[PDB]
Amino acid sequence: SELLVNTKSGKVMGTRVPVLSSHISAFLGIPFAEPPVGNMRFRRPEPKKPWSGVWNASTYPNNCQQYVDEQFPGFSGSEMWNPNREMSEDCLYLNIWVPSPRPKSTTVMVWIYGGGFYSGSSTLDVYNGKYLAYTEEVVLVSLSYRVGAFGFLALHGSQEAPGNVGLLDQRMALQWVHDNIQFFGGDPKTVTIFGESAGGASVGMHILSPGSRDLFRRAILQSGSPNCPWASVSVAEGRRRAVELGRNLNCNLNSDEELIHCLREKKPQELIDVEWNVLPFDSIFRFSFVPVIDGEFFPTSLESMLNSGNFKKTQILLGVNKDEGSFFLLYGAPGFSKDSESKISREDFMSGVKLSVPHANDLGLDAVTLQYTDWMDDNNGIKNRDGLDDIVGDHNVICPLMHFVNKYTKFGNGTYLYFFNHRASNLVWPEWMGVIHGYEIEFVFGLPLVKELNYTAEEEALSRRIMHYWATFAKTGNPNEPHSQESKWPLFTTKEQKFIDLNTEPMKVHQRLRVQMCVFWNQFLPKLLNAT
Amino acid sequence: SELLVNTKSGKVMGTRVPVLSSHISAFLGIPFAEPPVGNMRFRRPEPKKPWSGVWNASTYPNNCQQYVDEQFPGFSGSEMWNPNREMSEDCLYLNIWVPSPRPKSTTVMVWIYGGGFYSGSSTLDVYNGKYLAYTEEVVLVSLSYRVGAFGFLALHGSQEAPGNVGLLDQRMALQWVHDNIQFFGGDPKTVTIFGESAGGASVGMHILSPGSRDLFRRAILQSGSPNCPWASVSVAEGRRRAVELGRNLNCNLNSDEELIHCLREKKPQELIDVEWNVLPFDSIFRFSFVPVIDGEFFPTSLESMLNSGNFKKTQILLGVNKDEGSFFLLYGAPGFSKDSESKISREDFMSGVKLSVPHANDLGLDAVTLQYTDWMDDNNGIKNRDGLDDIVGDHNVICPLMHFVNKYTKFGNGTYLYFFNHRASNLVWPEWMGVIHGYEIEFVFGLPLVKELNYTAEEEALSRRIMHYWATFAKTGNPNEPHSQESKWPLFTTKEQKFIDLNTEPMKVHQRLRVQMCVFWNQFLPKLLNAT
Ligand SMILES: COc1cc(CNC(=O)CCCCCCNc2c3c(nc4cc(Cl)ccc24)C[C@H]2C=C(C)C[C@@H]3C2)ccc1O
Ligand SMILES: COc1cc(CNC(=O)CCCCCCNc2c3c(nc4cc(Cl)ccc24)C[C@H]2C=C(C)C[C@@H]3C2)ccc1O
Repeated sequence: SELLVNTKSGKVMGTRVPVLSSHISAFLGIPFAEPPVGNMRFRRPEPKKPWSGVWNASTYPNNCQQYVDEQFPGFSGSEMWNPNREMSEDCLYLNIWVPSPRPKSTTVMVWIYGGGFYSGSSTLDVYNGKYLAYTEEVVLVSLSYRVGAFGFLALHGSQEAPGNVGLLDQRMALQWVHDNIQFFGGDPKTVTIFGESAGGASVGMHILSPGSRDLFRRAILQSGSPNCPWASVSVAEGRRRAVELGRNLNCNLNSDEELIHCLREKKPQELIDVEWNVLPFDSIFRFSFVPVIDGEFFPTSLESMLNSGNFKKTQILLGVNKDEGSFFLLYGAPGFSKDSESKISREDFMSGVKLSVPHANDLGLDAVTLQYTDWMDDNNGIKNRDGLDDIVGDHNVICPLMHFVNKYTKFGNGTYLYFFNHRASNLVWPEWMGVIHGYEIEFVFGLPLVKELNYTAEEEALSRRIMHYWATFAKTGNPNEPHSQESKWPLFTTKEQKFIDLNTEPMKVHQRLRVQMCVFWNQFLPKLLNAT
Repeated sequence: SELLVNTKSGKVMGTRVPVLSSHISAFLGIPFAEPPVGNMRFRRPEPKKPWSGVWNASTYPNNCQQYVDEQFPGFSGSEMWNPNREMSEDCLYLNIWVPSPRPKSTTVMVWIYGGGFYSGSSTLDVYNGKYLAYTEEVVLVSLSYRVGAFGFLALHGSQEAPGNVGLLDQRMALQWVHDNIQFFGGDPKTVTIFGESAGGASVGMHILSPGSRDLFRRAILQSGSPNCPWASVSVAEGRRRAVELGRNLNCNLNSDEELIHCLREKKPQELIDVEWNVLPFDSIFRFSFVPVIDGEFFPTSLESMLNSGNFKKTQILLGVNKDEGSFFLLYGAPGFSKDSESKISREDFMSGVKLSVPHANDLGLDAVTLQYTDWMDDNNGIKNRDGLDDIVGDHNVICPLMHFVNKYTKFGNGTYLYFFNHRASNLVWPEWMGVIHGYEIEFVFGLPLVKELNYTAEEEALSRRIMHYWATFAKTGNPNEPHSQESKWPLFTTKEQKFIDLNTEPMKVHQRLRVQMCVFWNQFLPKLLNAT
């Protein structure tokens, strides 16, 4: 009845789940695409053919095939991001949480997981949608999409491995929401897509792509934007990395058809095992198989589309965390450790900036170094560590996003910008990592509202504020409730460039988020590298 | 008797001058060279031929031919720098102040005036040597040398206008001191040369030049150093500017001999009137006729001599003023005024950096701008004004001197570094100009001891401390009197890089004078300009 829904593709049976003191409806693992397996590996997705009978949607689906982190086995701080279900190429499913009783036609939010386009799962604990759907009375969807070579191997000109098929996976789930969410009590005219990291970049890519714009109303971008340096490659570089993946696996490289035929014969773990080997440089915050600027999903270069206003004009809400860089330094740069303060020598600092800006020449590396070194105190291990942290986060997340913010606001219909700088009281990662890449998500999804997770009362109130900002923005295009007496999150404007902090303290309005370093990263350094 | 002195060139009769409550002997206007007139214009100096009878040395000599500032007619702040005697090409004379009674063989200090190599006189009120000679019981000499085209027209390969002849004028006065100062009670084995601005660059150039090294014992450099970007040119640029001087005056330009012959026919003021026209760029802190890197007075490039230790190894004392740049901005940059606070617009700020770094490409101008602009507050007219002030002083005086200081200290026998930042109580220049280029000289020469000049008691104390540091350094190679109870000015070392402030407060020791900006000016910007 409430749990039995007839969709355009067939019937689905959800399940009644507890949430806090109440209950909500959950429809877990609904298929939206044909399994992209066998001869369909690397191909564009195809709509799921209708089924007879009742699809049992009481259970999370498989996760897509991906690299699995084993750096800290058993450590909750890293395991919380690993697949918590069996991995399978049969992984194109979505999950829906619907308030009980079913609303008539309420706001829809569609979550797009991040993970550098090489990892991510819709089924992670931290993406459990019941708290946001319950508390804010929205219909919450989480989609999935192929990652790694399965989603983004790009042999442009081939229609068997064209590239971007993971983005087309996301679009197909959006098309499914457009076509079916009304049967779950959602309004298909009021859909907000939101995501973090590669999911935030993805959200911005759908803003850019003509083939995506009519499938959602407005957008939220968390710690990611479509113009980030790690988020796309040229057709030439995607082709180089695909050929190099074949070479690592002794594939016939004579032609696209032969290379593709060889790669379709490999077991999924065989591709994953060599995935990192195709990167052109020793680097951090760089991923092998990512969206390709192809002329079809993206009509022209991202910058030209941004300059001409060739993108969906709507309202956006977006922001960054204080220490986006620490996670990537922990995993890939010398001198960093989970169990120490990680004071960074001068030698390791220099090694770090080379890894963080792998595409720079020697003059470029000197410019970065000078911009972030205190030459009154250059042997300070704390300042060297924090300076590397700022380099990674500024270059890869904050300044690309601020470039997007400024370009979008010229043509958009409303921008709201945040800076999340709260370090959770129960964080299991050490102090030096600060406010980590990914660790705003738990507040967005209302995990502080769960008593046994041991957040403070102030953190529950912060999560509730953030959920209400997100859902109110999704409903109306404005995170603020009218006639309310709390402080108002102001519009970001071209002239005043205002943003807010998100933390447990009363709201402060600031202007020009990290403007000094982002002039360096968005204007001077690109000019220097283009001139040298 | 006391006033009658027989020198190797002939007898001189000095004069008894009052000084504070006492008297000392002055020998004013002694010739040390043949008049460099007629066919000797642009030529190396020749020793003064011996004369019969008594040279009346009771009167200041003429000043050399030079551009005369008429920007603020009658204003004491600018006219204190103008020739206070008749100008003449017959100007190669020196002045001596001798304690009374005549010492047996005491320390000698020789003053070399600055003025951009285009102006300067030994006879200015602020260079009056009687206060320092009386108070510190030294024999004080001030020399003269040809400036502008008359001293530094350079047509390399010609022996008629070889270049650097003003530096040879200085050398010949030093040779005269070496041969004759014993007859005035001075010890030719304890001669300190000191100078400000171009005089300070000159001092450093005598340290470098083999033909100068044996004519003095140690050296003091004030707000100038031999490697300053304004202090020398290549033989090719020197030749180009000499040929452009001829073109401005309708000279035959077919050979050195005809060009030189044409220029020797001109009245002195005809050369002066077109002097500034030969500069390659619109600029500030750039001067037309300066030393040439010639392979003779300087064996190789100044940077290679500094790197190899090819210079005199002795003790040096040197330093800079807090606002070296303001005088040059007042006279040559848009938005600056003697009679206003000179808040600088963004447009005028950008005009100023182009004038301040005239040799930079657009990439280099962007680099300077970013290094000195607060992009949270870029329309702040005070920050824009002070930033341009810092650019001029850092680029032209402070960071060249710090490069010299660090290179020299690797090989020398003792370095003492100061930062003069006292703004005089009776300054006639506006407050935005701060601590001006040239305005430590009056403290070095003891003017605050003259009650009529209306300095404070603390400024008299400051002048007495500085005169004692300078003379004790001249005497011993160390500004400090060991066994005394005063705060000790420490050696500058390669590792610790210590320096003191000079002002009316108790002594503060600091380290790494303006190290952050000087890394930009001495390492990064030249590498950027060399790549592009
Ligand atoms: C070849 O280069 C390297 C490759 C690797 C392989 N390992 C990795 O890239 C990182 C391990 C896989 C992802 C770890 C779990 N994912 C996390 C994620 C996030 N934040 C994390 C924060 C911390 Cl402190 C720890 C893990 C986070 C936030 C989101 C973004 C990403 C990219 C993955 C995932 C979701 C390690 C070192 C290297 O030098
Ligand atoms: C080619 O560019 C320009 C050229 C000129 C030509 N005029 C000048 O450069 C100024 C002419 C000399 C007038 C000042 C010389 N005296 C000063 C001197 C010093 N400090 C001064 C400080 C102030 Cl506030 C005022 C004068 C000072 C310190 C010493 C150093 C110099 C260069 C000359 C003299 C001694 C004017 C505007 C321009 O844009």
